[PDB]
Amino acid sequence: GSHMASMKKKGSVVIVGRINLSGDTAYAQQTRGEEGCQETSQTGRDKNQVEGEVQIVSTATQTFLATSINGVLWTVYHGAGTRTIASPKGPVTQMYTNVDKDLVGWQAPQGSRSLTPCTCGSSDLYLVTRHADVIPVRRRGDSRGSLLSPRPISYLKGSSGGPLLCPAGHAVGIFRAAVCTRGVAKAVDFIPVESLETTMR
Ligand SMILES: CC(C)(C)[C@@H]1NC(=O)O[C@@H]2CCC[C@H]2OC/C=C/C(F)(F)c2nc3ccccc3nc2O[C@@H]2C[C@@H](C(=O)N[C@]3(C(=O)NS(=O)(=O)C4(C)CC4)C[C@H]3C(F)F)N(C2)C1=O
Ligand SMILES: [Cl-]
Ligand SMILES: [Zn+2]
Repeated sequence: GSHMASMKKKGSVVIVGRINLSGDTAYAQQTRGEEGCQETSQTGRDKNQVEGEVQIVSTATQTFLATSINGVLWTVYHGAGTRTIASPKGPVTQMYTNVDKDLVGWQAPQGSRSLTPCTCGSSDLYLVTRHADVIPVRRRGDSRGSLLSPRPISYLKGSSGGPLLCPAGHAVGIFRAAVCTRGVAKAVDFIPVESLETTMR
């Protein structure tokens, strides 16, 4: 048995900032503080203006990234679970949910700009972190990319759901996991944009 009247309800994912890539410089902006975030998570009502392609998102327990591609705001399942995302009209239910791919997706919020899938097949990739780092990545497989310079896994923590981009800024994939050997990250694993387009069809 269970006491249903006391049964808690998980809050919504909340947009708390963005990675600005419109100008010549990449920098992160915070659009909502902790206090406002928690109330927005429980209300599901977020009246703030949304801009850009790469959002910073947070639950009450985790913070990560979400990327807009082909009208869908994508993130990772292990960060968002099955949660709604806050919006001006209230909590918005997931349009896509695939745990096998560690992928979820919502309707892209009004005011967001979607990235266009990459069609160049370039090996030179670039990972956008939550700190607005643009890290070069050499593509090694369908869902793998090698870090030109190995880093502590710390620097990539909280960047799942962020994008791997082509040289033209086209979306190549969604950062999902890291190839870690005892604390260091040598490569990254990502959801290919073609796997996104497969899920959408
Ligand atoms: C050792 C390690 C590096 C921690 C781990 N490596 C690893 O497993 O590599 C193997 C070998 C090559 C690919 C991968 O195959 C297994 C697939 C794992 C997965 F990703 F598909 C995943 N599916 C889930 C589905 C349902 C429920 C939970 C799931 N949990 C998963 O993975 C978990 C989480 C994921 C993670 O940390 N992602 C990142 C991140 O920043 N998250 S986050 O924003 O801070 C946060 C937790 C708030 C949301 C980008 C990496 C950053 F830190 F660099 N993990 C563990 C790892 O990366
Ligand atoms: Cl996949
Ligand atoms: Zn490209």
